[PDB]
Amino acid sequence: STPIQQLLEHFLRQLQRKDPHGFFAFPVTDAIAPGYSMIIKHPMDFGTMKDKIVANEYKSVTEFKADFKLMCDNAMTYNRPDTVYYKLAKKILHAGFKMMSKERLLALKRSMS
Ligand SMILES: COc1ccc(Br)cc1-c1nc(N)nc2[nH]cnc12
Ligand SMILES: [Br-]
Repeated sequence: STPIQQLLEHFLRQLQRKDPHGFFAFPVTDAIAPGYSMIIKHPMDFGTMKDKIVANEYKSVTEFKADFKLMCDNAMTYNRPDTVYYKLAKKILHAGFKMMSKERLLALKRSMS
């Protein structure tokens, strides 16, 4: 794997630690979540992201972070705010936005000098 793949794997591992029950580990099915495919146009989950890293499909942290954002946004769209899934998505979203912030990335870049 390349350094960018390893960095994204790092971020993904840290984010998945925030989902110990594995609700974001694989695609949400309509059996699990009635009507989901009628509401959510562009599904995403951590497993799909892992596959995209392995398939070398992300060129940048920006592209990875967009998939991560989509995953949380989907959960916060389908599910109401009082639900397990909405609250967990929000928790993960905030963790990821901090982890992959411009300031965090600048700190990493400084150390790569
Ligand atoms: C794969 O998802 C699940 C797995 C097991 C169980 Br029980 C629930 C979900 C799930 N349910 C809903 N309503 N919204 C989600 N957003 C992300 N996960 C989910
Ligand atoms: Br719930």
